[PDB]
Amino acid sequence: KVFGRCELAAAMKRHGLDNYRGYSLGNWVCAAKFESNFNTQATNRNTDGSTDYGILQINSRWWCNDGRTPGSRNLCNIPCSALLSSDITASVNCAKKIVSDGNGMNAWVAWRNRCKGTDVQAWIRGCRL
Ligand SMILES: [Cl-]
Ligand SMILES: [Cl-]
Ligand SMILES: [Cl-]
Ligand SMILES: [Cl-]
Ligand SMILES: [Cl-]
Ligand SMILES: [Cl-]
Ligand SMILES: [Cl-]
Ligand SMILES: [Cl-]
Ligand SMILES: [Cl-]
Ligand SMILES: [Cl-]
Ligand code: NA
Repeated sequence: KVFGRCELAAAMKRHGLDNYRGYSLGNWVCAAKFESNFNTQATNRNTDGSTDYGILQINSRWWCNDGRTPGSRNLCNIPCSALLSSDITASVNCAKKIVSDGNGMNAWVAWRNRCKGTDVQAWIRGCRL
């Protein structure tokens, strides 16, 4: 599924990401934009051989099992394919674990390089939330 911007904002709010660990909703929308272009089916291979999955590009090195990432953990205890669903529940629940792991949203490279330090409220402007 390719989400609309406000559609995704509302789904993320319903799932409790607004101000989760202090990160306002616009941070999460901004991250999703630059990670996946709001597309739940997005996949991208990393240099290390791991793959990133879904709307928040969650990595198979640490977080999900894709059967082809040696020496990898599965700390969200999920198959990586579950992160491609039109239902973002698995992605959100796994993201809550990631952001709680010590480095906040710096775990998402695109957030650090494209969203951090910017006016992230712009990403939810206009949305009925
Ligand atoms: Cl929308
Ligand atoms: Cl957009
Ligand atoms: Cl914030
Ligand atoms: Cl915001
Ligand atoms: Cl497997
Ligand atoms: Cl694996
Ligand atoms: Cl393969
Ligand atoms: Cl694991
Ligand atoms: Cl959902
Ligand atoms: Cl933090
Ligand atoms: Na893994």
